[PDB]
Amino acid sequence: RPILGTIIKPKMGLTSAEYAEAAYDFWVGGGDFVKNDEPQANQDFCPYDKMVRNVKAAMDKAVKETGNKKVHSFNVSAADFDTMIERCELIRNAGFEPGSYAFLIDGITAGWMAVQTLRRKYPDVFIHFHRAGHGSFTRPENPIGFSVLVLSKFARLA
Amino acid sequence: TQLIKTLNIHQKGYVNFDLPNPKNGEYLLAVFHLISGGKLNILQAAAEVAAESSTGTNFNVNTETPFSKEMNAVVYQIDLDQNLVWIAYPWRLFDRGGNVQNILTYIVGNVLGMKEVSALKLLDVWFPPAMLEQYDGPSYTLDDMRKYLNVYD
Amino acid sequence: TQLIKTLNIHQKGYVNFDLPNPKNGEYLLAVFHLISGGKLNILQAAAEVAAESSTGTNFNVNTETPFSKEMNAVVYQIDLDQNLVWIAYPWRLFDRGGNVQNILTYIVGNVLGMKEVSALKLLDVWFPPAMLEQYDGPSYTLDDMRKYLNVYDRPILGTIIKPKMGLTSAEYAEAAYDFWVGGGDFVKNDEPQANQDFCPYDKMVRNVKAAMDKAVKETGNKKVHSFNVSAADFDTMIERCELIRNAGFEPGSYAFLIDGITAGWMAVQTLRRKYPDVFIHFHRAGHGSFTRPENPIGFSVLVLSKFARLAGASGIHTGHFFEQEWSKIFWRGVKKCCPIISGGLNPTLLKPFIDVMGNIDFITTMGAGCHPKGTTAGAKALVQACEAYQKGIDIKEYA
Amino acid sequence: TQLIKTLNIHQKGYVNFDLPNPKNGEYLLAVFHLISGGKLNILQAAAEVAAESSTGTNFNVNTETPFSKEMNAVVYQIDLDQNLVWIAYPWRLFDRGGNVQNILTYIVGNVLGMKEVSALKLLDVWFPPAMLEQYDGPSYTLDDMRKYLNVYDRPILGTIIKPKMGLTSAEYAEAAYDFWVGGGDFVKNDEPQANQDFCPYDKMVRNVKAAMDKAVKETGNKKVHSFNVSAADFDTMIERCELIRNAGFEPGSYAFLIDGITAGWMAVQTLRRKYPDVFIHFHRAGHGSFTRPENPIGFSVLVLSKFARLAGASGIHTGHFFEQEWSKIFWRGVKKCCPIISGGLNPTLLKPFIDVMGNIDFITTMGAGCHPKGTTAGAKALVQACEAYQKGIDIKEYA
Ligand SMILES: [Mg+2]
Ligand SMILES: [Mg+2]
Ligand SMILES: [Mg+2]
Repeated sequence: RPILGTIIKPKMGLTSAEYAEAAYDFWVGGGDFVKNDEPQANQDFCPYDKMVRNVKAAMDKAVKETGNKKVHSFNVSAADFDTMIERCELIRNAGFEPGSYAFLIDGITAGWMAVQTLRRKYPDVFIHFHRAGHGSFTRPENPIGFSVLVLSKFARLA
Repeated sequence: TQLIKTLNIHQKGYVNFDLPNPKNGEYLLAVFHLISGGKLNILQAAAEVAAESSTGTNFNVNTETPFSKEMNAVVYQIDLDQNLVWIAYPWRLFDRGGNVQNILTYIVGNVLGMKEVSALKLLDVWFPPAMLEQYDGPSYTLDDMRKYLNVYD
Repeated sequence: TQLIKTLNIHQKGYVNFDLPNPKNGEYLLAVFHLISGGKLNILQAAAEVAAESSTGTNFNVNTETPFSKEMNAVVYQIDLDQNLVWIAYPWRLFDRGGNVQNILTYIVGNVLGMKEVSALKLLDVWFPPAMLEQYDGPSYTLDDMRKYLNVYDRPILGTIIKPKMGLTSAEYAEAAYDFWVGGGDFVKNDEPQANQDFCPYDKMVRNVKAAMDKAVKETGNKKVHSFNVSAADFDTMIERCELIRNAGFEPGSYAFLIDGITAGWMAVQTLRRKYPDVFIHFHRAGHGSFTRPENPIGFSVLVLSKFARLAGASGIHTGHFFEQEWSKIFWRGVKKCCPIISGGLNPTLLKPFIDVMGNIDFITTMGAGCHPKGTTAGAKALVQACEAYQKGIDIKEYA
Repeated sequence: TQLIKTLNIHQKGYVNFDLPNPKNGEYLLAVFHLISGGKLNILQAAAEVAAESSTGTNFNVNTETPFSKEMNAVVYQIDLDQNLVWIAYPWRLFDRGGNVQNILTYIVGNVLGMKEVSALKLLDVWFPPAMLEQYDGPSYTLDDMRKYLNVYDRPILGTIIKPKMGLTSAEYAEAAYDFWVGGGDFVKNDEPQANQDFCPYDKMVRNVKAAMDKAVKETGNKKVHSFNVSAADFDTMIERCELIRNAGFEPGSYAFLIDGITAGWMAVQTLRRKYPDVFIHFHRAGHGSFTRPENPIGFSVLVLSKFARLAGASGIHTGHFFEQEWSKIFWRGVKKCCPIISGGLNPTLLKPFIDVMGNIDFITTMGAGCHPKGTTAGAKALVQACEAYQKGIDIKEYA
């Protein structure tokens, strides 16, 4: 079967505990995959470290109530590469079991360099390429750009 | 007025033409050239763009909180003749530590891929000083290069 | 309405009775008992309090910005008959990193010294979940100490050692052993008990360790001692903490006592963050100035307990206006802060007190309750009363 | 006499009107305003206060020792008409290592919460030289700041920035520069001004450094900024301190502000001992509960200032019963704690205030005094008034 995933609604404005509770609600219902919103980061009302800890607790609880393992996709897109590495290491040292966490990256806005840095620094982690911003290149209304197929091929290459 | 009546409640949560002061310092101001992508009016598509670019609550969800409503981007000005939409983004939405790509992800991210708009061009943004505090800005300038080169005029 | 017309424009900037949702999550809510200090009405003094406790713009200044107006604390509800003022504090005002003393500096700081109020008592506060996200809360709870002690179905039985001070390390440890072997689970240092010359701190720690070990051997039950770690500076507090750890007690057998008022909230937060696995015993010696009903200026015991829980205290001594839920939702919430009862609780009064509280989740450090049959006999009587209450048998029948 | 006959033996152990020499050097002397809380006379309540603040032996306990009796605090003088009680505390009771919070825990701790007193105000204390030995006192003084500023013969000119909060780091730094360039020497962070999200602490420090450098260049005179280093815990406070040091300001240009009441006395002592070369600015936000005259329970402003001096504060905000000399003799003595004046001191009122104080050794942070000709113009007028006072010329003549 396809891997069943969800986004948390509202996208933003939820606290770490509220977001973790929604993730647990989806997970305990049988869903396998929960992703951070593509701009979900160290916001002041949902701090990144608190969000990671609360998501870890919610995933643990969902795993116990289900027996099935669960996967959360953390947005590691940051201002700079140091903050991205810090957030990646914080996810690692939470500490989730390997395979339970995926690194989400905004490949367009954060850039292909961040995608390649994630790929080479964390080959054992699922590199979740979020393409927020691709519309300028890929939208059919835009005569200038490149196709979604080109973007997918270069994401695979990266 | 009538365009407001065309909105549903979730869309109404992202439109406030009576915003007291868009330049109060809490909002990144953004003006878009917006044309809706069929069957939607300009205000409905504007509300969809504001939702997708701030908090994405365009449907009834039991996880909605009043604080998440406080984080909503707001359409506060529209220009029907020029197809212009002004949206106020509470810059508390943006990642701390001066993350610019996060702002770009918010305001020119998934909104560009929405079928709700046939055209969506971010024409200008206005940064309040309180938001500008969070970001570095340039530290080396053309004046520094001029001083190194001893080139002026 | 008329009181609004009385205000000047700068005062008007701190009053908004049409605040759409005070519980929208952007505001810490605070209710004050306010009586103005002459020539001002209640709303004028309320606006002055809101200004002094948020941004202090009560005069025309060319440096005022619209964002600073956004950070204004707002009087949104008043009660003329009861002299009550509700003020909404945008919790963006407060220092980041879970700083509790910063909130106290804002809302019960310079406002207490203002001549504009003859009375100013912070009765209650309300924390939105978004703000509660910023603060640690307790990490070690009474449930953790119950798990260590293997004690349930009865309140944790504690004691103070009499005399409070002037005993040697061996004498104090002997009294602690007497209470422990009598069946008591909890012994606390006196709130000023520290490295005194006649009762050196290291000797007291070692002697308490030996007494606890022998009491555990004689009883089989684990025992808990609460050490006062309040010191001159942070280094001495951390040194005394590490000395307790490296004595070395078994984890769970020692609690860190801190004089949260005199030693300060910073020490409480430092203990919470450096030792999350240790019970943080919040002693409130000195709170009387803030909390005593005879003092019109201060804050209530409820406010102090709420802020102690926010700072991360595992338990606070105990001896309204907001429907406060300590989540964190509109990881799920904030852990409990255990009530600690002090003063003259003999087994005769144990059952009515448990009836009064309505639960068993509290520590009860007896004072003058039983301090000629021996302290061990009194502790045994207390344990027997607790077991009688658990069994549902009456005290007289159980006697 | 008759009140002595009213006492029981345990209460008698805390009363000695025949104390030979209260100033013999063994006792901290404390005078309280005491009113008993019903059914007790002044002497029984005084004995209860002395017991609860020294050794807590008001009942028959088999653990009582003669040495703990030697450690009893003693009521040695009473004033029936004025409801005054003098208590001598053997200062061996106090934690070693210069622990000030321990003394406060003893004498203004649990006694404030006692039901035995309806009013209990610590009016004054007296420190013997032998006790004064144990405590640091200030190490950086207003004279050190005068030497750095090359300012003498006039009070140090200070300001608070209005609005208190809600300004950006650049806006706050610009206001500080506006005051500094106008001749003002001293600018202080607001007492809750910290790492707020809209005014980050590091950015505020850097912008203040730039503004101070610009003001020094434009004036030639050195300038001082007081940074609020009150934080959540030890590590954040010392991190902010080190950030100020490594900005890097020239030594003497920065003072550390600490909210001594809310942040606590251990924070003040830690700042004193970790940064003896830095002016320790003691902000007393929250003191109103202890010190307000409307509050019958607490301690006076004089007691707070004396204990701030003992803890090592360079200066404390300001706005009897003992002949207290701050030596250290019956290195010679304890360094001075500078008074810090706050609130509306325009040049018109400057001369009478200097007459009232009797000396020019104080910082005066103006509030609503001058905050449309400009902050720089107001600071220049204040400096001109100071120079007129130094020259002896009248203000009207100098204008
Ligand atoms: Mg999304
Ligand atoms: Mg006690
Ligand atoms: Mg202030």
